[PDB]
Amino acid sequence: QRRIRRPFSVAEVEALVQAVEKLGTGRWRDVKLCAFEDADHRTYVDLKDKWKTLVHTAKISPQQRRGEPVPQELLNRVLNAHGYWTQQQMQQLQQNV
Repeated sequence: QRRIRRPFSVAEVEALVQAVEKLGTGRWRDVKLCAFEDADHRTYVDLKDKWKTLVHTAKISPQQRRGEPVPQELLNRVLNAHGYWTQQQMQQLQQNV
C-alpha cells in the first residue's frame, strides 16, 4: 500500500497559524507537528523560511497583481509576528488571551 500515516500536514498548519498568530510564542508546537517534517528542528531561519512561505503562500498575494518586484512584506510580517509573540510575553504570562 505504501500508505504513510499522516493525519496532519502543512495544510492544517495554516489554520493553526491563524490561531497562534494571537497567542503565539515561537511556533514550537507548529514546527513539532507541522507535518513530521521539522519535528526534529533543523534551524531557526530554516524553519522561519518554511513558515514565512507557509503564510506568504496562503493569500498574502505578494504579486500585487502587478508583477514580482521585491517581496519584503512577507519578511516584515514574519519577523514582526514572531518578535511580537516573544515581546508580547503572552500579555499575562498565560494562554488566557
